[PDB]
Parts: sequence; structure tokens; C-alpha cells
Amino acid sequence: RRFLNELADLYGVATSYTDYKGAHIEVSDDTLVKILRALGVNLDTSNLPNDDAIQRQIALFHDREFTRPLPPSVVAVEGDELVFPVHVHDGSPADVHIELEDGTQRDVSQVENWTAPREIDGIRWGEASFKIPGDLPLGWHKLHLKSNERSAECGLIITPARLSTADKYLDSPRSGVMAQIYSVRSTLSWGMGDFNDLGNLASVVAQDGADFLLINPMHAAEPLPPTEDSPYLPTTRRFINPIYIRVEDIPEFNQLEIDLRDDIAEMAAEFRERNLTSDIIERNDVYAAKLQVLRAIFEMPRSSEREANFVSFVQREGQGLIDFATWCADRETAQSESVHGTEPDRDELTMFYMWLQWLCDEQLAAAQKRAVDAGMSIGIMADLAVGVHPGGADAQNLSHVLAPDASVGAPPDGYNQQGQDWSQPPWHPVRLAEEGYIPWRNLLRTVLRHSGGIRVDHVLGLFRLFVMPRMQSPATGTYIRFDHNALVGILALEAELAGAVVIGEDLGTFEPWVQDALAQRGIMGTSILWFEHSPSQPGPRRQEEYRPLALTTVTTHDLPPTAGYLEGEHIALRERLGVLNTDPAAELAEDLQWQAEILDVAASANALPAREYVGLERDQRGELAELLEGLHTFVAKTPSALTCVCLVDMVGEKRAQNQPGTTRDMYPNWCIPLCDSEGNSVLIESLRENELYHRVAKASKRD
Repeated sequence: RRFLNELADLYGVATSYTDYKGAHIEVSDDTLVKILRALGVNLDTSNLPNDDAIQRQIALFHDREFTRPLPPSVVAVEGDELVFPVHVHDGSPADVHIELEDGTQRDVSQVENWTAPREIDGIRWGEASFKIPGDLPLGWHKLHLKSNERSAECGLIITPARLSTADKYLDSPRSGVMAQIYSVRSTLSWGMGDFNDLGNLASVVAQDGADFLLINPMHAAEPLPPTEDSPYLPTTRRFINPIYIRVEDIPEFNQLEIDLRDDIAEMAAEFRERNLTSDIIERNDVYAAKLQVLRAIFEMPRSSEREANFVSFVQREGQGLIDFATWCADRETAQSESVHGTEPDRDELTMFYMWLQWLCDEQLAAAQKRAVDAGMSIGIMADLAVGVHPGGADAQNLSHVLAPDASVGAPPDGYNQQGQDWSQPPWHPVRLAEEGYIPWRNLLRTVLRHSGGIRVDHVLGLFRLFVMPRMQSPATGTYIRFDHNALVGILALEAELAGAVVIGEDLGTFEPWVQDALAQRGIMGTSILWFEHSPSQPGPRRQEEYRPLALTTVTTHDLPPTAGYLEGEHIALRERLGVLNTDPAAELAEDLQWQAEILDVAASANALPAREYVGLERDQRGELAELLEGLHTFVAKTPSALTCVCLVDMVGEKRAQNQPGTTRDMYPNWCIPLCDSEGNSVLIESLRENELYHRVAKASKRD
């Protein structure tokens, strides 16, 4: 075990941990070996390696480190004169320079290095140290090494000390609205919300003071139905789901012949009827129908201004676009049924999937423009899922920077007794760095392109991930470490270049250095009223104890909306799905007590009248609107830089969008259309007609 621990340490594989229920776990030998092998360490396939083979992997690690001409990459915060190692054949030149992102050359300076040379596979190697200048601009640079006829390069990435939005909003606190956009319909939506709806909704809530509209992840899933309902298991984290395209807004739509336009209107009219119902959302027939229309509009010729815009987009997005689109073409061809002696044209199909991304780009840009022209300081705030579907586009195209024999999840919980497996393949911590973090850069830059902020799901994943050998129980997992200076630094860099807010979903209870690494960069936490406990006294967090560098909400997409939550729906819902194991009554009683305590704290802050809630019957605490107003006021007057009103709470929705740890045959997660307390659909057009909307909007105002 001593040699296995030594090896695990060199690869950043944890040999023990504390679980989410606070238990101490020593990781098995078997798990260490399987995770090392998932990272590409050559240990015997029996998962029965001997001490020789482990010792030989130790020595190979040190030797391979000693023959790296440059580091995999070098990441530094602005102002740091960071020192890095170079390895050359002993007695040959170590000529090193910097090429900045803009093409400018810079120099490095040699500094003292005491390391002795070593012979490795018959070559004597030496080590030198060089120091970067402390005045490099932010961005994506390169280090270049020439040693006679040998050459090497690595990324040199310079990251900001602090996001400018952090002090802006600390100084000038604002509110916003969160919406699950697929669930919010206008009169014209095809059964589910689209990019037009996104921009429309932003413009509407902006009239009542909202400075951002936070939405679900919008990452692409399967390129044709059937398609994943969860926004949190997409096929890529870079490219965008074309299901959201409003086809009628495409300029070339208008070049279709009128009889085809009438056919399309007939399809449209049928999906539009769904907008008026409370029926579960069906992505598959909507998607299939849009794709059919998009295939027709793709034939229409573009004006030369439009063509040059499309070509400009394709140039900008580079090879990852072509790779994603080619993967879509391949998936389509494999699932479709070929006529005898006809082949689909892979290149034309590739072009079609490229073009769908260009449409997503321009419709999202127009949505953001609408939001900001309506007065929003931030605009759309995007959400970044933790990871991708294991058999999908990124799993293939980014294979070289993943460890697909491991699966991402969560260790065992008080609630989830066997932990969780989210099924995603993790980044490979070294190979991602060898690639200069360019895949992390590119997904971020796309996510932030038309947004004013990003919410990072599972932000702890910038530091470490809990992983298990694929197809094994989460009890068998362990943590793999990442270079947080790189992952967090690059998140801050991309956000700073985009003038963006960064929110890191903060829910767990991690080491002080981790919290500090985020806070120092101006990355905001997340405070959720129903989960918050006072650091100081027992019971709920007081108004004045809410963290300033945070997004504070009453609720989230993983909880029942507040009208349901007030009436015990979290418990009624878990019970009817058979996912509560404890006694329903004892749970409802615990819930009433906790609610009472929160309502008492709200009353100490003058947000509600001081009724002395502990003791009151559930239906004796005030009208729903009064309680909504009081909770929203309580949140609005916290010192939190940002607060978020959930759209569901503005219309009296009682149905949960997602019940965590239920599956799609248990509850229609991610399929619940926006409805009021009476189960009636609320369209975007009607939002501001209902008095409840205006009451909650006024209660949430911050100035």
C-alpha cells in the first residue's frame, strides 16, 4: 500500500476522504488501481499489480516529468513573476521566449536552478528555471522553446486577480429572475420556450426591475429525437441545443414558398395549442418538426451580407465546430434508414449542423440584445452543467482530454445512502493541461458570448471531482484533484473578458482555502433561503448574516416552488413517488417547525408581521401572497450582491420542475410547463396581467 499511495499522490488520486455524512473512508486498493488505469497508468488489467510494476510507474512518472521540455502549460495571475522549469539535453541551448495572444514577442529571464542533470534512456538531461515578466496582459499566450533542432511550446495563460463585476454588485446590489425557459411559452412558441421567448421574457421582467434573467443550461443534446429532457446531461458543454430555434425568426424563412409556409403554420398551430394547456412538455415531436423545417430553410440562398456573416461565424468557431457537426452527421446517418444505392452527403449534413449553430448564435445574441436594451445591467445569465453524456459528441471529440473509464458523482449522503453517479466522464487532469486548457476555454467562451453572467453548477469540480470506476457503485469512488489555479483562473479570465458575473454553486461544506480561492476572484456563492442556518445561533440564518458576495434566492429548480413548499409539497411529492422512507407526518411536522422559525426570523427583519409563527397551524400563517411577499422582501433586504426571484413564484406555481434522485419514469422532470396556482398555463403575454406577479415583483425590489 505504501507504493500505491505514493503513486496515487503523484496523480492526485485521494487515498481517503470524508463522505457527505461525515464518515472517514479509506479507499480500497482496487479503486486506486482502477482510477489510476482510467488516468492512463499502465498497471495490470487484472487490477492485481505487483510492487515492481507500481514502483516502476513511480520511476516512470519522475522520469517523464524530467524530460518535459516545457510544462504541460503555465497559468499565472496577472502581476505574478512566475518561475517554471525547462528540460533540455545537457549542454544544448535553452532558448525560451513568449508569443502573446496578439502576436507581440516578450522575453523571460533565467533564474537560479540547483537541480542536478540526470541520464534517462541514454540521454543526459538538465533542468533550467525561467521567470515570466510581471506585466503580461490577460489572455492566451504561448511559451516557446528552441534547443538546436528540438522545439516545444506550451500555453501561458494569464488570469485576472478579481472579476470587476464582484465590486460592482457588492456596491450596487441588484435583483433578477430565474426561468426554466423550455417551460415558459408565448402564444407563438411551438409548445415549449425558444430563443424568441428568452428575449421576450427578459424584456418583460426587466420592466419591473430585474437586471438579469438566469436560465437553465442550453447546451446541445442529441441532434435528432429522441433527445435528453435534462439540461444537465447534454452531449457537449460548448454548442447549443437547436431545439430552441424559432424557425419563423430566421430571415431565410421568408424565402420559402407560401404553401410550405402554410404547412409549417399548420404544424405551428398544433404545437401552439399545447401552450394553453398544463400538459407535460414533449420535446421529441417538437424537435422532429423543427428539424424538418430547418432542412427546408437550409436550401434557401443567402444574401451576400448573410453569407459573409455565416462564413465569419464558421471561421471564428474553428475545428471544434466542424468536429461537433460531423459527429451530428454521423449520428443522423446511423439512425436514419438508407435507400438502396443512395448515400447521404456527409459534408452537406456537416454543413447543416454548422448552420444550426450559427442560427443559435444569432438568436441568442438577439435575445441578449433585447434584454440589455430593456435596461438589464447583466442580461441573460447562463448556467453551465457539470459534464456531458458519456456516449455523446464531446465524449468522442474531446476523448483525448477525458478519463472515460471513470464516472463523476457524489459520495454517500445522509439522504442518498449509496451516493450518486451522474455518469459524466471527467476531464483528465494532466491531458487537459497538456492541451493548454483549450477545451475549457472554448466551452466557456461560447457560454459567455451572449450572456452577462454564468452560473457554474458544482463549482467544487474546479478543485476536485468525486469519481468511481465506470459502472460501479459510488461507494467505490474517490476524489481526483485538478489544478484549481488553472480551472478557476480560466473561468475568471473568460468571464472578465466577457464583462460577466460569475456565480458558483456553493452548496457543500468545503475547506477554507477553496472558499477563499473563489471569493478572492470575485466569484459569488449561492445562498438558498430554505437551506440556510445561522452561523451564530441555532436555527435559520438572520437577514444580516447573508453573505454579501453571493446570489441569494428563496428557492431553486431542484425544489418545489414556494407556493408548493409552503403547503408541504416537497414531502407530499417525495411520498407519492415512494422516495420518502421516513414517516410523512413526522417530516411534515419538522418542516412546519423549520418554516415557522424562518417566518419568525423574517418578522425580526420587519419583512412579515410578528405573528409568533411557531405554534400556528399551517393554514393560519397568512395568505399565500402575503407569505410570498414576506419571503421575497426578507431576501431583497439582505446584503447579498445579487438576489433572484424564481418566475414560478411570481405566478403561484405549485409543481416541482425536478425531484432530485427520481428518474423519468417516476416524475416528468424537466417537462413541467409554467402554470398558476389553479393549474392554468401562464403565457409570457399574460405575466404582467396577474396581480400576484406585481406583488412579488414589488416585494423583491432592492432600491
